[PDB]
Amino acid sequence: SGFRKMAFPSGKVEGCMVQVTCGTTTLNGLWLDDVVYCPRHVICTSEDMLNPNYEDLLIRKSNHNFLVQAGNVQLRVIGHSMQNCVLKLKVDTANPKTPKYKFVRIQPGQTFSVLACYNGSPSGVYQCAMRPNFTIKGSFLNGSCGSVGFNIDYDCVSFCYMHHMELPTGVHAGTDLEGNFYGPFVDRQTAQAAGTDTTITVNVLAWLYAAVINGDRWFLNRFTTTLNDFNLVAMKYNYEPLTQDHVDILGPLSAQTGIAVLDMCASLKELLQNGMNGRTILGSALLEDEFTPFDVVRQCSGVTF
Ligand SMILES: O=C1C[C@@H](C(=O)Nc2ccc(I)cc2)c2ccccc2N1
Repeated sequence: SGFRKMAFPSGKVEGCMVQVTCGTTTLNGLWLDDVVYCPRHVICTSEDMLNPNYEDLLIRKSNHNFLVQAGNVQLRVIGHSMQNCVLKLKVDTANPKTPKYKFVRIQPGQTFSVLACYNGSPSGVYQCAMRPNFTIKGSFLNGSCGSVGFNIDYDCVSFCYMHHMELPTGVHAGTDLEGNFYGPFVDRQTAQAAGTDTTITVNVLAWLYAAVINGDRWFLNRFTTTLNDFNLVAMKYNYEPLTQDHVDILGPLSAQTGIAVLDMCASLKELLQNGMNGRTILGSALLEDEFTPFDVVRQCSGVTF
């Protein structure tokens, strides 16, 4: 039994993090095959970060102005392009540790493991979620730029996130590996406000389902509710509106626990209206929304990659 916030084994991604240096700036890069991906803000000075013209800055930069180092090995850059907000550096050697990879753009509410790095070496790995405002609440210090988020499909590492900037609010924003920012965020040191962050209701229901599987059953009520009426309560407490698609995704969990979705949604309504009265669910005095329904069935059924 037991239920903890798990992250995918970072081994396959460790053999792909390299160090990227342009002038004075040094951040982490992703070396897949013969290409190195890194945030394009590596090409700016400290003054340019206010209003940077990246296309003009890249024009002045040649191949010999970029330094790629995988551990203690300098890779010779042969071509530099700029796909959206990602700098693509064509190196000479194909990474012999490139796994079966795939570039995906995750939807809000999905979770992914982050391998935080500095100067090309991994420091730690944690599991975070894509907030509905297209931000993430992670731990990144200076030099963490270029740290990648990923999911592992048994053998295929699905790269989905690359850290770019910490918003002044303390949250973090990034792009997919194609360069497109997750959200309305541009790469410049300017007052950028995120949207209103809701609570992933479907993920909370999966977390409540995980609690029933792992012992905790105090929140289970004798009541039930309908979909629209529960959404009227979810709107009050800034919770994501629930759809029939979410009910069917929670289908596998509902069958294993013998508790219908609308009956679990009723137990959630009481927790939103009456609080928790100082109790705890799976060691948490607050409702958790960083576990997708697929993350629960991974830990509650047992699969390996
Ligand atoms: O998450 C982080 C990562 C790191 C950072 O990304 N800097 C940054 C770089 C380019 C732009 I354009 C905008 C921002 C950082 C440096 C110093 C203090 C806190 C943080 N927090």
